[PDB]
Amino acid sequence: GSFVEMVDNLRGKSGQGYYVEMTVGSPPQTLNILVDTGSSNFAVGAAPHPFLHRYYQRQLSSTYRDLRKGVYVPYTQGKWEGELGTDLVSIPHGPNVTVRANIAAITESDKFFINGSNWEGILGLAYAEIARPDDSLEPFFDSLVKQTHVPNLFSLQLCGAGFPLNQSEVLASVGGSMIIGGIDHSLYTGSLWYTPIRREWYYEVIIVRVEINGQDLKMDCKEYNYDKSIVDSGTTNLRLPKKVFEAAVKSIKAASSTEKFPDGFWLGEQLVCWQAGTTPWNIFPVISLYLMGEVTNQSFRITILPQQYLRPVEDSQDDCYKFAISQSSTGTVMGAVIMEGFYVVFDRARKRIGFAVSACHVHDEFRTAAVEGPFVTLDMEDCGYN
Ligand SMILES: CN1C(=N)N[C@@]2(c3cc(-c4cccc(C#N)c4)cs3)CN(C(=O)c3ccccc3)C[C@H]2C1=O
Repeated sequence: GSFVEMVDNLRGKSGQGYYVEMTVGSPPQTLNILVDTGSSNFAVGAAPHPFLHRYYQRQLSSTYRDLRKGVYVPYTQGKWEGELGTDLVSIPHGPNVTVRANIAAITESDKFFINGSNWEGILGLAYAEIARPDDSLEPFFDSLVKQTHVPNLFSLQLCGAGFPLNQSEVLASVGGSMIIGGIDHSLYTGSLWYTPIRREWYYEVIIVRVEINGQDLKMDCKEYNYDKSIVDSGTTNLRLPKKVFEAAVKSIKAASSTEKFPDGFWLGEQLVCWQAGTTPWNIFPVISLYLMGEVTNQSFRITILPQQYLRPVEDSQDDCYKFAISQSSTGTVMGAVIMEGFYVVFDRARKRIGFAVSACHVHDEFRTAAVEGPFVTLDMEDCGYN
């Protein structure tokens, strides 16, 4: 229904991620926490760092419990190393509950913390399977559901501004909403359409068809989910497997052919600028992703605009952007590019993910983002990779 206490509780932008305010310890220590559906650890800065304005101080918390166990989390972009423990955790603009959760106290990190970001930790919302060191470390959401009456579901509305936000603006602006234990009807328009969670590790989904301006990409559907397709709030871009990316970029260049862009723009490296208010949105195509439906032989589609896939950046009074669709060697990643177009319901209780047109998506007077169905699709289980 309505969860007014949790509506507008996020801040940030796609390129830097979105964070929620949380408290750790007794007396409560306030920290800004990155919302990450692509990882399963709750981990906070717990030692001084040049990019941290604050950090978790275990010796000042009376409820802190040392697990006497190390935790190492190397990833593609960087790494962090810490010490496992437990403490009492709350979400001020969240449910009115206090939970004892696992905390990875970060003591050493490489390329993890970001200069100028207003976050000090990460909230891994995915399943116990991918948690580090192993699945025995109960993720935050599992502890919250086990210890309280909070329904096993969360929903995210990530709000892209559609223009650059400076440091004071990104601090004063509402970046979106994280609704813990419910679906807020004010954050979306139209219907919610659900896709099954294929397996509970990452939030894995199955893409069954891809269109660029209604034109079928015409690849074997396994290619779209090779080696997996996941919904990840901790990824800025829409990331596509190498073969899909090459086919998508060729189609997008063909649809936008009235204007020639250098190779560096398509690589996500170079920005493209237009005179204030003159971005030619109409020359760029819409992108539709068809997802497996809940009903046998049934699919639905989510459609995004270049206002989602052209990430706004500051250069001048020019309107500048980076191409936010990139190659992946780890399958499809429906990051902030997708997320910003839609209100996304992570229905863990019914092993499904919901999509509806976001009330905060950026569009123009001619086109809007869309969630439509049903469509008749066959051999959909065959689209999943093994
Ligand atoms: C994409 N992606 C992600 N979803 N989560 C991680 C990080 C995201 C960011 C980060 C920082 C600022 C902004 C944004 C944004 N947008 C993201 C830093 S680290 C954490 N991680 C695991 O812990 C893990 C480890 C092993 C296995 C699975 C997950 C995998 C990392 C990753 O590569």
